[PDB]
Amino acid sequence: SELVASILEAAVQVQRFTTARVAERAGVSIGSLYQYFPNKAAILFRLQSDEWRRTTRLLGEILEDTTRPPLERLRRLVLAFVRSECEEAAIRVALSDAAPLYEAREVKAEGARVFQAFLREALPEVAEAERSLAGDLLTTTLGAVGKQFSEQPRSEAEIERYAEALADMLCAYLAALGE
Amino acid sequence: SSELVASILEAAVQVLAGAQRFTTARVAERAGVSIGSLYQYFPNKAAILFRLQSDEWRRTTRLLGEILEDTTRPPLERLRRLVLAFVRSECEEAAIRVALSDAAPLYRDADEAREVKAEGARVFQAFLREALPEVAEAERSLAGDLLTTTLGAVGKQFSEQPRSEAEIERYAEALADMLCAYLAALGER
Repeated sequence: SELVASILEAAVQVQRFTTARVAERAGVSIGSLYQYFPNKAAILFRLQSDEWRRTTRLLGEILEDTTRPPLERLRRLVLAFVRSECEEAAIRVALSDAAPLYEAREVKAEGARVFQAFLREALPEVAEAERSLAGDLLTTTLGAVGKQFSEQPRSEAEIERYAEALADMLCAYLAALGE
Repeated sequence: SSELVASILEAAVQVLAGAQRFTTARVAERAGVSIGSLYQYFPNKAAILFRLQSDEWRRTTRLLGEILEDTTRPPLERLRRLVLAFVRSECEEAAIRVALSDAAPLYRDADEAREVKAEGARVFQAFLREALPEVAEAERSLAGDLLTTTLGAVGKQFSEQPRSEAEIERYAEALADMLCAYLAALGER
């Protein structure tokens, strides 16, 4: 647990991702790492899974906060989502080497549902059929455009700018719906 | 020659619209031709799909330019029409691409599409110069990227399911509403 946590931290910290390397950083024997993760894929599947859980929590927290108006909340969500895709991409790439023949839609699906409730709050005048369609388009666009953006490595500044443009598009659509 | 080729190609599109049911025998029939006669022009089902694919790519490249260059119509109207045409073509070309993965699983399904996208970003960049003359080049260029990415990635995901003309129309109108709202907001500063 403390040992696993440190392993996982050394892993989340450590393309040339290896077991020997994560154990060397963790200050443990590879024997000892091997008790918890028999291989590099095993570590990556845990990183992947902890990430989806962290992001589901975070994205839900952004949309429920009420020190900010809905358009502000949506902008913050977009930034957090794009940053998160760029991280999911690095693990996907490593997983591609480690488990070549190797869910994300069950996570996508729950994200969507939470977003529709936010819409309900942000668009009280908008008929349910329109609000549904809009929530589908918003969540599909965020997911599809975020994922494509992350198919190559990005700088922090690239991420911030792209997220700002993407939010401008999504927020403009949200505002036009509410006017 | 060219008349018989066109009826087979039209027949093949009819047959497809499914993809697990795509065979030459089934297209020869629709077309009212012998399977022997189809064979001269297309020696297997993959060759028919490859032809439908490249025809659809040229058409779409033709339509992108023609729609967005049409200065009869104001810019956002052109964009709405482009969105509807692009979505339509994605929902027709979902079936070609699925049939191909069954027919020719090794086939390089990403490379030639990127060249198609490239001619797309170029045309979008020119359109925004006209739609948004007062927007700095760096913003417009980012907006043009985002528009191109969005249309393609969203149209594509939407096409993963079979859609009615009404669905397509309803979804394309919302997608265009989003894009049009974004450009309008950019022009207001």
